[PDB]
Amino acid sequence: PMPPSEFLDKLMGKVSGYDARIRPNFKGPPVNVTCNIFINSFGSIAETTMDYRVNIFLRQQWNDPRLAYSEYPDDSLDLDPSMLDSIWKPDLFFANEKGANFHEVTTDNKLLRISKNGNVLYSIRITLVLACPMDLKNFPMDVQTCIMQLESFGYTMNDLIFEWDEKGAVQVADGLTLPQFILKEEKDLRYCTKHYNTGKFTCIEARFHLERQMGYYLIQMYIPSLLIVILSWVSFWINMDAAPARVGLGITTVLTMTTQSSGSRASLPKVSYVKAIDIWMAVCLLFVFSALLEYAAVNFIARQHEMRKLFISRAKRIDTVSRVAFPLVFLIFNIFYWITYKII
Amino acid sequence: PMPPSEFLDKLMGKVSGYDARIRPNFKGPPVNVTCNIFINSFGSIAETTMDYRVNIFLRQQWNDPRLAYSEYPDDSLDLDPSMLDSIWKPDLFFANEKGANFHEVTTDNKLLRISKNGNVLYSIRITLVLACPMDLKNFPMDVQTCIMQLESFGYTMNDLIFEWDEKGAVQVADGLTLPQFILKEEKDLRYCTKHYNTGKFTCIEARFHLERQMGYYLIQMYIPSLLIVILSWVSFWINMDAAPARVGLGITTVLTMTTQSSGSRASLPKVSYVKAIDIWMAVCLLFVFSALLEYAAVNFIARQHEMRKLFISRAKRIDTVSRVAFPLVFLIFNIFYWITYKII
Amino acid sequence: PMPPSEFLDKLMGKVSGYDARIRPNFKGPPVNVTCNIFINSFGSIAETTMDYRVNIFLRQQWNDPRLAYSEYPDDSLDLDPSMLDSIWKPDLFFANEKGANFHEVTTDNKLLRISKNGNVLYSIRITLVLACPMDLKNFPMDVQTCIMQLESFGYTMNDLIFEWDEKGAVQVADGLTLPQFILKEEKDLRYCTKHYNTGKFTCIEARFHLERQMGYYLIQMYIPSLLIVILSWVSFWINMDAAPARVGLGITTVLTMTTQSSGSRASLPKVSYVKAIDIWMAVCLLFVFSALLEYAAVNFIARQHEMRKLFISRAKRIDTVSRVAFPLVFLIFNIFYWITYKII
Amino acid sequence: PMPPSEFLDKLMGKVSGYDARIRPNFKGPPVNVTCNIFINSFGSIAETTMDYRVNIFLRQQWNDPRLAYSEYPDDSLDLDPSMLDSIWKPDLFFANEKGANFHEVTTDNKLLRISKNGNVLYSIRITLVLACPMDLKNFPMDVQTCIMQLESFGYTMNDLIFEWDEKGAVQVADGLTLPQFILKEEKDLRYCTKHYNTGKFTCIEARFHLERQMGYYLIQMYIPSLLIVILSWVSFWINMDAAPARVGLGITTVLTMTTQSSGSRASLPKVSYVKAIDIWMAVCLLFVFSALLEYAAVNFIARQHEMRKLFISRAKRIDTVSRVAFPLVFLIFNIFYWITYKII
Amino acid sequence: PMPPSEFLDKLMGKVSGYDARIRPNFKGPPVNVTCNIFINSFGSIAETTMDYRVNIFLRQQWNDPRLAYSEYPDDSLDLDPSMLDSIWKPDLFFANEKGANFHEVTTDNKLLRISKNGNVLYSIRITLVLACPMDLKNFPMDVQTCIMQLESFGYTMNDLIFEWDEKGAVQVADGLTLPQFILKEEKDLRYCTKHYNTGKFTCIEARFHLERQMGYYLIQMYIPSLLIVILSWVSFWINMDAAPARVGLGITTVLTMTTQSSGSRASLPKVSYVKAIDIWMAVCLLFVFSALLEYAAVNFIARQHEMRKLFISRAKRIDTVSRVAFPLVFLIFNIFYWITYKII
Ligand SMILES: *[C@@H]1O[C@H](CO)[C@@H](O[C@@H]2O[C@H](CO)[C@@H](O)[C@H](O)[C@H]2NC(C)=O)[C@H](O)[C@H]1NC(C)=O
Ligand SMILES: *[C@@H]1O[C@H](CO)[C@@H](O[C@@H]2O[C@H](CO)[C@@H](O)[C@H](O)[C@H]2NC(C)=O)[C@H](O)[C@H]1NC(C)=O
Ligand SMILES: *[C@@H]1O[C@H](CO)[C@@H](O[C@@H]2O[C@H](CO)[C@@H](O)[C@H](O)[C@H]2NC(C)=O)[C@H](O)[C@H]1NC(C)=O
Ligand SMILES: *[C@@H]1O[C@H](CO)[C@@H](O[C@@H]2O[C@H](CO)[C@@H](O)[C@H](O)[C@H]2NC(C)=O)[C@H](O)[C@H]1NC(C)=O
Ligand SMILES: *[C@@H]1O[C@H](CO)[C@@H](O[C@@H]2O[C@H](CO)[C@@H](O)[C@H](O)[C@H]2NC(C)=O)[C@H](O)[C@H]1NC(C)=O
Repeated sequence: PMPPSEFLDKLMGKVSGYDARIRPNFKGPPVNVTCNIFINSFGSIAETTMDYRVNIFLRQQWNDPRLAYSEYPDDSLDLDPSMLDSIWKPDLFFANEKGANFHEVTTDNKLLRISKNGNVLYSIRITLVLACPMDLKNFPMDVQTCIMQLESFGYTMNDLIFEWDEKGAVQVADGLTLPQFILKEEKDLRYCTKHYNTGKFTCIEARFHLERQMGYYLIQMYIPSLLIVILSWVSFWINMDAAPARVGLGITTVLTMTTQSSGSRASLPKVSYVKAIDIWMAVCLLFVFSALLEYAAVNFIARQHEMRKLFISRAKRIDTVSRVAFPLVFLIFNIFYWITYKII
Repeated sequence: PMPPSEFLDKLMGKVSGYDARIRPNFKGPPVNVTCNIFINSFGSIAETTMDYRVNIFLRQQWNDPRLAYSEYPDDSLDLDPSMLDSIWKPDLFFANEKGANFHEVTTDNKLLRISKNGNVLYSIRITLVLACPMDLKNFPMDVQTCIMQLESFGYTMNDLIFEWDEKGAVQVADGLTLPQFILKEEKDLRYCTKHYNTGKFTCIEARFHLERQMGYYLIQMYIPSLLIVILSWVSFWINMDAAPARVGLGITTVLTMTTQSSGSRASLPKVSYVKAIDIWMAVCLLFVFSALLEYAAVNFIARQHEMRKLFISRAKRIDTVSRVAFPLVFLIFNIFYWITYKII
Repeated sequence: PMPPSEFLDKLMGKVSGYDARIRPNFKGPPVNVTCNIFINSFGSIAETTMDYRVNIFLRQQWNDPRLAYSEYPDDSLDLDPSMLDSIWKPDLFFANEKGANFHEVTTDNKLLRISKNGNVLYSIRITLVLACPMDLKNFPMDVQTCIMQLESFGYTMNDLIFEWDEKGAVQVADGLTLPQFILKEEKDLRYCTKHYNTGKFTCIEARFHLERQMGYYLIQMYIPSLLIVILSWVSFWINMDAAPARVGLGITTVLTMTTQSSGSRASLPKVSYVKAIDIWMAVCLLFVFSALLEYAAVNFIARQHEMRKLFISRAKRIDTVSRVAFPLVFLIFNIFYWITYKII
Repeated sequence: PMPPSEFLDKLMGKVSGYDARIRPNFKGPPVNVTCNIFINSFGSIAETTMDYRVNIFLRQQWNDPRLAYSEYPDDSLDLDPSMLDSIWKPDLFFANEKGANFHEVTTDNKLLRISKNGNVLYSIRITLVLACPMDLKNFPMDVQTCIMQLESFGYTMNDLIFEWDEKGAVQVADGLTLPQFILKEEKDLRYCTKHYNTGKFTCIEARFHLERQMGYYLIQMYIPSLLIVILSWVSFWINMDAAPARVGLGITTVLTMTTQSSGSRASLPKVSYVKAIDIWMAVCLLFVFSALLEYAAVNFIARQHEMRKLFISRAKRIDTVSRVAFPLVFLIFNIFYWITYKII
Repeated sequence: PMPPSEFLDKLMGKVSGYDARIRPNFKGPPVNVTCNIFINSFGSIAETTMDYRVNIFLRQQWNDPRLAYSEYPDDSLDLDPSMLDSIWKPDLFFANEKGANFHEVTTDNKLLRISKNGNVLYSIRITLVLACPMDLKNFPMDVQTCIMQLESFGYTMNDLIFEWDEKGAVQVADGLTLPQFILKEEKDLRYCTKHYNTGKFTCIEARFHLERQMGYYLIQMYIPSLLIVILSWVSFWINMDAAPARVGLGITTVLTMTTQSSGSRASLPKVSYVKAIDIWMAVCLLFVFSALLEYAAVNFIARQHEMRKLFISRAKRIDTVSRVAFPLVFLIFNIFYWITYKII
């Protein structure tokens, strides 16, 4: 028999009246395209830009009854990617593209095969830089949901309908891990049907849940800010007459916490609302700012001028309380802080 | 009947004399193109570069009387995006492009449909990086107006006229929020008709008002600069004989305010005029620079050599005034500062 | 009559012998192309990279006597930008391109029209990233001259000659302002004719003068460096017996000036020669380095061991002179500094 | 005889029935493509992005029995790179591309030659930016394995099989050195055969082992952090009555180690787990944080109020122990640290 | 006579049997291509990336005896750049490309002319980003040699041979200066013939010597590090009883030298070996680290407890020696340092 590249020329030629500009089942029911993706790579989730780069295999399946054959004996005909400009393909796009491209190295990374009953599989490799909004109300303790949605650009709902297939609509590669996040196994698959002044267009989307990793932000921000608070607590065990010792400790710790807070938001969007790392670096700034205000009460009362042995005993009393009080208030703040951002 | 891709070949072929290089109503009245956009994405408003990236759907509508049909029974004919190089389309462009591109993934994201009376809708997806000048005279308290304008490149006013449509000339997507800005709902739609030595060309434009968000700049700059001013005020409650205590406080606060002011303009254009954050960081620098000049008056008068008990009582007098004076002057500055940048 | 797109096919076809590979007036006098540009955008003048991005309209006018018509009644024929590959156009390029591109969004932004006597106007929109050398001998006080030059790549001087037109050879858009510079209205238009081993080629160029803005560099560098010098002057009003007060002031100011000088050259090319901001940050470093060397003369003479009451009166004498001397030397330096970089 | 470009037209023409859309040995055994690469350049191994750029020559060899010739006398026919779109080539791609491109300057950098028995060599130049996961559990002491894998996109295992050749499957250029790494000479060549819902596809891969260089991280991080620990040890040789001397040393060293640790992770991914440089900068932070806690035990016991001469002799005892103890504990930590990250 | 674009069609047509896929002198001696470049721009020499961007005119000359003409009277025929796909051109490429592109603005910047004896000149404009390894053993005092090499991709040595022409093989533009380097006038022109498993291929290369500029690195690094060493020398002129004065000077200078050394390698590759700026910043760190170890010997001996007047006179002796010793050791280090990196 004649080879499949020549048999498939007679199935697309001027004979038999095939036209690549006309959808299947024309002037009839709409075209039911069923889709699933395969995430090869994932990551580079920039939070200033609020986008993320992904690398997928987009598989599409529809039924073209004009491509049904019975003369050729075998069961599938792979169409060459040079000849893909000659059959009908759906005009899928991404409603949050922000730039995308094809992979064309050593061959156009495209694939198409046609069954005997006209079922057409069409798999392509796409790199996307998808946009997603970042809710950062509790920034190291959040679950970021970044989505991707697949619309039709030119065919309306009465012509072309997208669906996810019921057999694994999103697969993920095996060794796909992320440096800052983890990807939860449940993926929300729902509809996102759009309405414009043109018509109404089909849309399907898939949610991805990205829980962060606590372990990085503990090392850089939570633990060193917790040591500077303890570094202000050793002022109370220093003699009151050593005036540049207790002041010189209180000067430096209250201005390194300003440095630790200025570097806390170096790689973030400039959001207006206050986030959970900002309510840590402000309360921890409040303890080291009050550790120098304690000595301003010591140095004012102990300099009052028996009137001498009274106020020195009173300024001794404010130091015996503050050695017990300030680690007790910082301890009950950590109880109210970490429980609040674990219950949420 | 014959399918619409073959009917529309007879409407564009050598028969009937259609030519894609000739405007409609040729040697007659000009072509009235009516336009509206649909902002999908918005943002990445860089202020050093003074540009902003947007992602729109550009819809254009005109009337080509050579495309009026009556034989084919239905009411609209979608032209395939491979065959868009064969009818007349307006040569719209953006007068402040700074780079732009099309979206061509899985299909050229283009759309065209023709009514029975020759009305041609033409919608395309464009990514723009539009230039806009930044007026930063009151930088955290400003309303930035960045525009976009749509000109004709080759047809003059007596051939082609752009208009906004009266039914929603700029729509914005539903969940379109910005991290640093808010987009006001009123959009100024006016004309921008250009005059060159070639001819005069049509132009329409749309203003977008971007009020900022106060909440970010309070956390990073206004509040920590306000604490260092209070950190210089606790010098007055420290004994005068503790010379490295009052000097060592005044040294450090006056040089961290130089650090807080150098980081205040890290992500800005290098504008010449003074802005509202620069008149904050200079007056707040003036208080901490005068808090060390106060002790230079203390340490000079208290070292004069009853002549002993006189000048110590005089140097005590300058400290009792300055504990009341300096928070009173900083309080009446905040009244004159925030009212001035709220009335404007 | 037949429409202009069909009339102009007969003027470019195989009939009448038109050939797009042959210059006008062939085997005769050279082709006189007259040019002018129109600067839409200007800026992003990077000084590390030593380049600047511009966005122009390049208009070219020449006379092709093979395009003279008299049958068609009207006076200009706009050629469609799809058909621009069929007439002769000059091979202009930029001798300092460093990358450039066309604008092709919604139409190739090109324009061509032909008069009855064969005059051909040809306007295109180009984005350029032009290279220019930066003379930075007096860096905030300089006038940077960055040019652009327009050569012929394949035709020599005996075939093709470029000229500027005498009627406004460089226009600038109305609202074109720069954040760091101002553009002077006089533009030097001169010839730049090149000689190679191939032949000699035509060239025209245009100089642009970019005077800077003083106001930015005063706020970030000149004023805060001037306050740290005054911050070292308050050491002389502090008692000599307060040894960590006068030393602790002199330590910190001499090492923040090293920080202010290291940040003074953060966004600059690594030029070898010394510039006017470097001779400011070195003399201002010399005052704060001598303010601690003054106390090293105080603390050595006042510790000599009537021999006691003599050297204390001598160390008092070196402080009464230096309270008058050091602001007097810094005042006469500012006279010699700002006059030198105003006369130049 | 006729020249080889005309002889090879008769071997690819409509005569003899050659078709570039049909694999060799069709309806028979699969195609055995044998491959080897040649690494020209290597490097720019970004660790935040977790990728690396490489520049290779990809050679492929297969046997097409339809290209066997015997009339033409010579032994190889170089096909011109303009005519490479007319014979069958394998659809190899890289499963971890992350962007790639061809080299097309002065000629498409492609090469193909055909032997008399139909052996087809096909060498091309490709630039790849390959993705690889970074295991950073022991960050300056690790061996990073970054791979590259070569799959088939459209042909399954029963049609096309990739193999490495047994004669030097990966060559490396002679002067190919790396700034941060060394490339080990043994390269693991194994199979990576993929299974999808489409079919099963061939895959071969090559592992590259990149041992780092110790010498950079010693200079920037290990040695200066080791000097600040010694800088805290000289507190014990300073008198106890010099209260701003021993405190003022302990303040500054414990907050420069926070600076040295914040800069230790400036160019890294934000991994959660703790790495070997993080357990250095935390133990070295523990010594300088305990060097100030030692004086808090000195300044509390020496201020107790023979009761005077007792506790001063006891506070002398805690200083004689700590001059021997703290360099002894830091010495036995370096034994347990460097042996642990040398045995692994 | 017929015009040259039509005469040259008969010299490339199906008549006369010209074929653009066959080299000149086929089945004969190899093709002797002679080459020379013309450097327009040079620079952006990134040292982290270890590459440099250049902009050249690549001229190639060979002899095609099939292009010899005698009927047409004139002496050169310029081929239009649209018709360059129809004659034979060498497949030159760059063995260290790392990305390159053509210049195609307003015309493809290409040029070809044919003499009567068949000599073909072919000049094109190319932008290259060429890779070169950086030897940084003596980093501010080095001569960097970065090369560029021009190979053949498809023709072996028995088919095509590259040569430099003997008349100025590398010209440089007149005003071509560099911000960080100077380009020496002698350029080493040698052969680089490659051997692969395919065949042996021709190669020619050109070395460029880039001596740096000393003047930048003196201002930022050598001079401010030399002032901090002098800033530690003024400790010896301060009284021994002023304990926070001599310690507080020694604390700050030894930790700003760590800052000056951390910023010394901010824009460098992470090389393992020690370089000449690293042996400066380590010896200068050794002087300021020993200036605080000197007072640790003072404060231990002067606190020993005639036994009182003995050790104070001994601690006075260690200060009289160190005022002479430490500037004498730093002076003889500068003799051994600058002579060593001037003799090399
Ligand atoms: C595409 O999918 C939908 C859902 O299966 C089909 O639409 C329905 O099909 C059934 C039976 O054919 C009808 O009873 C319904 O009236 C149809 N409409 C709705 C809204 O449910 C449709 O037939 C499918 N089209 C093709 C070509 O397969
Ligand atoms: C395009 O729009 C303008 C405005 O509607 C039209 O120009 C005017 O049309 C009316 C009636 O046709 C005339 O009375 C005016 O003299 C026209 N000119 C001006 C300046 O107002 C124009 O007719 C429209 N052209 C088309 C093809 O619709
Ligand atoms: C192009 O411009 C130049 C200058 O106008 C012309 O060259 C001169 O033309 C005049 C009169 O035609 C002659 O007297 C001169 O001898 C010409 N040469 C020089 C060097 O001055 C030239 O004619 C113009 N060519 C065209 C086609 O317009
Ligand atoms: C491609 O490679 C494989 C391995 O050499 C070949 O497959 C085997 O070939 C031998 C002999 O031809 C048979 O005994 C085996 O049954 C084959 N299959 C397996 C799984 O081992 C194959 O013949 C080669 N094909 C070509 C065209 O060379
Ligand atoms: C290309 O260049 C080389 C060197 O000039 C030529 O090769 C030699 O040419 C001379 C005389 O023609 C012979 O004596 C030698 O035997 C040749 N080979 C060698 C290795 O020296 C060659 O002829 C030139 N080819 C062309 C077409 O000009």
